[PDB]
Amino acid sequence: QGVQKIGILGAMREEITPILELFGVDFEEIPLGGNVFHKGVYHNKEIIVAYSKIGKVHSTLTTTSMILAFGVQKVLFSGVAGSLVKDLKINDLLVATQLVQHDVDLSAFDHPLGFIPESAIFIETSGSLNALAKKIANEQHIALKEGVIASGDQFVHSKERKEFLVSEFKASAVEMEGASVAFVCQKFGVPCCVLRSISDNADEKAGMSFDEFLEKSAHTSAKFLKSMVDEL
Amino acid sequence: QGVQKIGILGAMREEITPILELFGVDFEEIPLGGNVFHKGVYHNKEIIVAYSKIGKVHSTLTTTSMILAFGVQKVLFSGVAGSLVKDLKINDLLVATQLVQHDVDLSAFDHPLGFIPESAIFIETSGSLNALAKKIANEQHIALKEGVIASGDQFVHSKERKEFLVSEFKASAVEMEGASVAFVCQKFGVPCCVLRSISDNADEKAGMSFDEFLEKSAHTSAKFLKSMVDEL
Ligand SMILES: Nc1ncnc2c(CN3C[C@H](CSCCCc4cn(Cc5ccccc5)nn4)[C@@H](O)C3)c[nH]c12
Ligand SMILES: Nc1ncnc2c(CN3C[C@H](CSCCCc4cn(Cc5ccccc5)nn4)[C@@H](O)C3)c[nH]c12
Repeated sequence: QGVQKIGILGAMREEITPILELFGVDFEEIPLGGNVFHKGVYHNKEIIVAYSKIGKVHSTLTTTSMILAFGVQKVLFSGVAGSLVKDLKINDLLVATQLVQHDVDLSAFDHPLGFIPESAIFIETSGSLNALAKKIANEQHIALKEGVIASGDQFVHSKERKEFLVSEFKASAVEMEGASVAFVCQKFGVPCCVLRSISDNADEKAGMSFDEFLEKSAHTSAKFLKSMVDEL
Repeated sequence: QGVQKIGILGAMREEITPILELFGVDFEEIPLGGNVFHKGVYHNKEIIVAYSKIGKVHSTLTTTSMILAFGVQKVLFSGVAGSLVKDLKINDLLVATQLVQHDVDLSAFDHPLGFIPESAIFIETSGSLNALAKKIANEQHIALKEGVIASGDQFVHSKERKEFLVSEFKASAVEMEGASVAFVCQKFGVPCCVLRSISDNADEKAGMSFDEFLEKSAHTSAKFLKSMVDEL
């Protein structure tokens, strides 16, 4: 066969700190393109862990580097997100079934919001990996929700923008990287799963909530991602 | 030494059509990551030409592929842009001295607009290449302006947004790819030059102006880019 190569991504250092700790193996640090890639071996799999830095351009770059420079065959994203829906509470886990770039606007040419020519509004993630997540969550009695994640280059902290994301895209959560990660994976034909744990409610108090819950929510997502890797 | 490898990028097919025609050499078409790369030889240089598709994620991906998969040592971008200033008229050429992602908003954490932690508001391009552009333009009696280009994932078509770009960033032109291209190049240590020819005034009539002038403005930029490659 060959050794399975798995890319594991967060956006912030804080999102990968628990990943590195939970896997508990020795990592070689490899610098490339302004990122540091942590390369280790775990259960007949080569794991490549990195944080991209915040936002769409950073995450697009890092995902592309993982695929081209490190030859990863799957990409799993773990991090935190803002909730857009009452039933997604602080610390809850969501797997993204589709993602959208919510800040894309070519409406001057009568395109729907989120749409770019030669692409699509919604980007799909891996059905087989999302099925695995649901199977594991049910076995461990973990509430795992699934839904649309909206990604953009703004930290959302207003009722008005939240309501737009729900009305326009039927999104359940908001972040700044998932859509770009999933997009790159789609372009290269690489299976992708995007996991997020809720850190805030994307409202006027979101900054304070985020600062309070980043560590715990990052750990929650990281722990679940590790449980998926254990089944690959 | 080794043969010099030069990446040449546009955002739309229409921006690279004149590039391919003007170089007038045979190109091998190579598919990778949802892009088609046109690889040819020109004056002891290997030229790799592609259009990224529109926007920040597309252009980030394609630039990263050029660098990692095709080993380019310089990246020259050619295309069209909206003017933000009275002295930049339809068809005029601008070289970007710095670029900004104008739609980035982490103001909830008291960051200035355009700023992301572990990055900067303004991304620099290559002084040596920008000096070459100015030298050539002066020899050929071509008006070449220089200034800040703002990039975002929206087509700008309003007085209100234009004025924001000028007030916030002192930008001279607006487009959807330059900042992401220049950013990737900065992260990999690859010299970058971003050239744009004006297609519209980024106002309420911008869509109609763009459709009218895309071909001519794309050609103007392409011709100038070729004149730079002739001096590399
Ligand atoms: N309501 C919401 N809207 C949009 N996205 C989210 C997220 C998910 N993440 C989280 C992250 C948001 S931006 C965080 C910026 C944090 C920060 C950190 N520093 C200081 C600093 C600077 C450089 C290096 C290290 C720290 N200054 N600002 C960004 O990566 C997106 C969760 N809730 C969201
Ligand atoms: N005022 C302005 N604001 C922002 N950017 C600009 C630009 C520069 N370019 C140009 C380009 C803008 S988006 C163009 C979309 C054109 C289009 C083309 N099609 C049909 C189509 C679909 C698929 C494949 C081919 C054609 N539907 N829409 C995008 O690449 C940015 C010039 N003026 C600007």
